[PDB]
Amino acid sequence: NLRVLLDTAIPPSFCDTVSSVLLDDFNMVSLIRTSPADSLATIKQDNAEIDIAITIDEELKISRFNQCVLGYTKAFVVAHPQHPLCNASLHSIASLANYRQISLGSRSGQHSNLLRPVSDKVLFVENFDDMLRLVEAGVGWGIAPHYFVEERLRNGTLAVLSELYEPGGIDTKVYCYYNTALESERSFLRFLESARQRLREL
Amino acid sequence: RNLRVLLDTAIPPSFCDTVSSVLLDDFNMVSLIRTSPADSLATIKQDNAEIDIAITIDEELKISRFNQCVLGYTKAFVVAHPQHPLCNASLHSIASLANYRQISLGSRSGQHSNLLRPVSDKVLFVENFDDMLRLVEAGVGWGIAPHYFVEERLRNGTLAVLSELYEPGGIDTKVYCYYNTALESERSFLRFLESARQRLRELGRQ
Ligand SMILES: Nc1cc(NCc2ccc(F)cc2)cc(C(F)(F)F)n1
Ligand SMILES: Nc1cc(NCc2ccc(F)cc2)cc(C(F)(F)F)n1
Repeated sequence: NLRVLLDTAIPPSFCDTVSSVLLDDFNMVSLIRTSPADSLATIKQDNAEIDIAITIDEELKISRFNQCVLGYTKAFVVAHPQHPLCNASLHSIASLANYRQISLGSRSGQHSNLLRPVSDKVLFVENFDDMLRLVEAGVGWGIAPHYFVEERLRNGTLAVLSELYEPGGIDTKVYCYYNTALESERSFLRFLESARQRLREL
Repeated sequence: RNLRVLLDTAIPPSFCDTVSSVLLDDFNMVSLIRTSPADSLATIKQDNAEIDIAITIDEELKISRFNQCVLGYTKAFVVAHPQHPLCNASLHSIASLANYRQISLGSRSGQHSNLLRPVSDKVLFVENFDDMLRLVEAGVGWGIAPHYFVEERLRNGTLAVLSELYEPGGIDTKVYCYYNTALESERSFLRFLESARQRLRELGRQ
């Protein structure tokens, strides 16, 4: 009955708030997980037929889809603890362009201004697991969700560079692209109010 | 030592004052310049400007002599005359605004950041927010204004809000602090961030 997309930047607990509420208001609900780079691309395929998409990727004026914001989530710039930029007593973002970045997506296929790699030296990866596997190996630095790096930080396995730029992580809007048709449905509005309220708690 | 600072007209006054008190504490001399967010970044790009810090909502990465950080947040509303067509629609979307005229900031000539770029094809520009609301209240169109600038006109029913579906309670907008690269290695600048940020957080709670 309903098909929903959540990118891998949405913390898992939110994928839970979406499930419980939609299943309450609809008969059948389908869930798909994709990288934030592949989120908007997936819903644009005519054969996809995806009704809702919850992602951080920004892109205004999408056919058949309207946009709104559900809340926020945090993301950190991370690098191997012994990475050079960690040891730099003073941290800056202007300098990161000079080091290799482990980013998402592919070279072919445009990246939104949000996920576009900053560095000239870039190494792409399919998911967040592969990014950290290389970053922990000191290959480079990357931008990951809070929940995806919460443990590796607690255990000193990984460092943070974003504390000067935005302490406590870098707030990222969480957009909800909803098929324009759903706008006239009492069930959908009930989903937003609840989904947003639950998302605030974090 | 001497500091010259720019704050755009989207920064609420309590936000501006909170920044002022901290700069005067950590620096000897401080000067303030106020501009619309559309002209904020443009002003510091002029070499003759000689502006050391610029606090604005405008986005632009890779600025010469300037680095960027986040200082805090502020709220913004889409507003229109209460009897505006879109008001009668109990539920609004952003795809529909493109067909109505927008009262925006900036100039017609001169590139617009992706943030402040007007959304509608029919647009009418204004230099400051006062002129924007003057036209919006006259029903000429809709606009994007800071929370503090329209809080009064909303309480008095003089003006309506269209953004409650998009982002209830206002549209959170990051407030960046563009700082001359030189300040990065100055103990005064770091104390200013640490203090200004802490005070702005406590303030945001209130
Ligand atoms: N590329 C990217 C950007 C994100 N936020 C915007 C941002 C841009 C620059 C910066 F330094 C920090 C954050 C979040 C993620 C994700 F991994 F969390 F999904 N990735
Ligand atoms: N143009 C503009 C954009 C702002 N935020 C980005 C944004 C864009 C669309 C939207 F619906 C909500 C927010 C804030 C302001 C200001 F007046 F508050 F400064 N102006």
